[PDB]
Amino acid sequence: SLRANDAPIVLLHGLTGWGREEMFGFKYWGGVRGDIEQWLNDNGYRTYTLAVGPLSSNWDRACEAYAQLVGGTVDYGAAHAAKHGHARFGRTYPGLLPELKRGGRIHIIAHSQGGQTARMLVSLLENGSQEEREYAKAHNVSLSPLFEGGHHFVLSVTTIATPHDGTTLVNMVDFTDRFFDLQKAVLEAAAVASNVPYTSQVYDFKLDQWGLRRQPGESFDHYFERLKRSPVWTSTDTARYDLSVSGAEKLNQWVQASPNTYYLSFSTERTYRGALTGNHYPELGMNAFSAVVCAPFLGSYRNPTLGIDDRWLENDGIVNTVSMNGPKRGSSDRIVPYDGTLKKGVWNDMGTYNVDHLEIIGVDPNPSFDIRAFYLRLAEQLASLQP
Ligand SMILES: [Ca+2]
Ligand SMILES: [Cl-]
Ligand SMILES: [Zn+2]
Repeated sequence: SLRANDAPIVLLHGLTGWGREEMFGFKYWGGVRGDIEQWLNDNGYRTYTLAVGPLSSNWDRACEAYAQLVGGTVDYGAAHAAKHGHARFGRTYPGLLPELKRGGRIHIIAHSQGGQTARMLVSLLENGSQEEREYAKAHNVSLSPLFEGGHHFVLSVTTIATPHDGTTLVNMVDFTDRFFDLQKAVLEAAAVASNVPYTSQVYDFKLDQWGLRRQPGESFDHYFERLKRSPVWTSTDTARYDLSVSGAEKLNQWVQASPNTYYLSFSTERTYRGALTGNHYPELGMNAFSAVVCAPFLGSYRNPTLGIDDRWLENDGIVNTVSMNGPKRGSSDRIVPYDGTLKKGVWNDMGTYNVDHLEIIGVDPNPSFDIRAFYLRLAEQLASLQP
């Protein structure tokens, strides 16, 4: 399809993720398969990578992504910061694309929870935040342009394996310990040990606002035990909260599709239905951690109070497949099956792929998945969008 726009692509990770200089260079986008950003750039699609708080709320992540893009100091909003008890200002970025302030735009390819973040950034650009605008006036303090509303710089958003309606994984027993074991599993995939007090940061959780950071002589094992007992895990201003079925619904209540942006969604599944009671089980090849620790539960959990039933059993090892085509719980967004033409202001359901949560980004191997072809095709589709 003929390129219809020149907007660069911006990669955005989920509940795990780090920058290109982190993890000794092991890329979140590509993992053991390679470097996706490089593949796209070498193929004529200008691409950049964002790095935000993996365990932080989508709100914090959107403010971080905003500053990373246009440049400046992260501003979480005076009202938000006062309400949750963390700093109003985060770190300062030089800005990857300052031209966004003069008419330039971008496409966002987001994986996992990154899809919630991408949607929220678009929502905030378009409408800002009334609570933040009022608070600033009443307290005589400045207001980030992000909260003013009337802004727009994202032409398209593609989400991959995103828990738009949340994931039932959060309702599991010891989800807390198992979620951090997931972090440890990802560290191992990147050939990083969790019982070594690395002097270099290696994996920065970007918890500047919470005043948290791995200490000199501290291992990730020990650090994660501290994080489990910290606000980035125990408060409502967290990825943990937004990841739940409850939290994702509350998010869907205000984060709606903008009529000025094209949304594409890719779903993932890596399970088979058994013959006992119709539960789903991990297929051979699923990354070990999910197959053992997460798939079993996702494929069998049911909660009457939350409306969790049989449509939710199919999963990709981390997220329920039904939750990926677009937001539905508490959402008025419209989702339409890809018919050959991408439409604005709605979710274009691009289908379901037989790849798990980590294989889709190359963190776990899957020889049968032509990851390079997948991303080049996604880049071409975004490049085909009429501005
Ligand atoms: Ca695999
Ligand atoms: Cl600390
Ligand atoms: Zn926050």
